[PDB]
Amino acid sequence: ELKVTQPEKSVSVAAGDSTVLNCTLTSLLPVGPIKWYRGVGQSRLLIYSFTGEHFPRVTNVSDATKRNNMDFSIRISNVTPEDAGTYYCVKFQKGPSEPDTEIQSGGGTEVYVL
Repeated sequence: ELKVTQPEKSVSVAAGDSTVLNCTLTSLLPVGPIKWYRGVGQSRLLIYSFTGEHFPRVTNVSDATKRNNMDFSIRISNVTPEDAGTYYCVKFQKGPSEPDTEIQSGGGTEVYVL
């Protein structure tokens, strides 16, 4: 079962402090990007992309850098008031052609800047 897990909570951070937003997956299949968004709607802002392999042209290449291969956490350094909002870690399938197709999402983590 593919699930994307983010902590269910609110982190409150002073402007200028940093925070890490956690996201883990139960599977790396099917292949495709994990992208982070802030906010709501079709114009949700893209924040960070774990793009990964050039699939399906390549099907056998993976990231060899992680402490844990199911982790997709991001660090927001020196948070600003503009960074307040709910962040979503979203899993896509990289199909034959673009755009990528969303298939799963975490439930969101709120950042409140004090």
